[PDB]
Amino acid sequence: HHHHHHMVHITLDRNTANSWLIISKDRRQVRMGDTHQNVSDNKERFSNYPMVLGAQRFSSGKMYWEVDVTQKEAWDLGVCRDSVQRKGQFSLSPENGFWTIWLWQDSYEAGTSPQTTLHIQVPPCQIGIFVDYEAGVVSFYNITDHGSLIYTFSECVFAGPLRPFFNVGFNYSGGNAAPLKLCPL
Ligand SMILES: c1cnc(N2CC[C@]3(CCOC3)C2)cn1
Repeated sequence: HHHHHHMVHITLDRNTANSWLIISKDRRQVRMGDTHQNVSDNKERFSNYPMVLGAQRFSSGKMYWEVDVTQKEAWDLGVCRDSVQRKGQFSLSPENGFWTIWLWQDSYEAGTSPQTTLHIQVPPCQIGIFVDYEAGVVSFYNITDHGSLIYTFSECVFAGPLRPFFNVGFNYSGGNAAPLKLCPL
């Protein structure tokens, strides 16, 4: 992929974070805290899952960013509609306004309904996310393996502005405390 040149500087939006998340001062890293982080509730916060949005909103063009997933056991990454549900239970699917991939229980899967098995030969430590708004495309790249393709969603129904989407996963095991980190350009 020659997508690096559409690189965008993503930062995380505190106000959208689940109340247990800790976002770094530079708004480039997020991790699960061991408790509620002493913030007020608001209608933007994801209530049920350890999720947060990027601050940036995209309605046109080509955008690319990279995320470090080193030493995590569970996560989900991609993009979503600005209008996604925040409260209660829901599945990560294009029908619900999410275009994502995840790691769960030693398997990589695309967030389709039902989910799709991914075939990755080299477990990734950094993931590249590429959005082509006009083309209706969201693609995922394995930065650890020379930028090899992981998955492409096509014919996407964005149906409004898009936001970068992050889920650090729960830490029931004690093995998933590590952060998600936005990588430098
Ligand atoms: C079915 C449905 N959803 C699944 N996941 C949602 C995202 C995780 C990774 C982070 O925590 C949860 C996996 C897995 N199987």
